[PDB]
Amino acid sequence: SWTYTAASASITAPAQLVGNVGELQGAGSAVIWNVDVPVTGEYRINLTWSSPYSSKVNTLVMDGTALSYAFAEATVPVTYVQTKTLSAGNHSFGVRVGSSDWGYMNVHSLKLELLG
Repeated sequence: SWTYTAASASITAPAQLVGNVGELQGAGSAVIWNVDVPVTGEYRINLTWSSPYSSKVNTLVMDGTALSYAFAEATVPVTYVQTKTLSAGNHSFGVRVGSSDWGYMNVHSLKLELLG
């Protein structure tokens, strides 16, 4: 498990990197993380965010996949666990918000744990 600092990612407006925390604000934002998969194994996607509201409609960008999900009422460093089999080579990670999946939260860091 590693904490992929959002500052090393691409803070696309309305996204804004503040204090090493990429916080998106409404559709159009995209906190894209650029990293290279270490080995060939199942890495479960854990997204750390804090948006004290109720439920938003965002699209999480991981391993080049557009996994749509509603940001469950969160506030405390909550790690959205999503099991995705990662392969060796190169993979794209991040968080995108758009008309199809709008949001308004803070993107602390893209955590990647070694599931299997």
